[PDB]
Amino acid sequence: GDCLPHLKLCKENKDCCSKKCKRRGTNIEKRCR
Repeated sequence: GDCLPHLKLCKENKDCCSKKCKRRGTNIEKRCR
């Protein structure tokens, strides 16, 4: 029950209801899509 708004930084996909968070950056900071 994590239906976050903006593509916030995460570690695992589960982080968001949309469970589509990606880290196509340097840091693990995965954004929430």
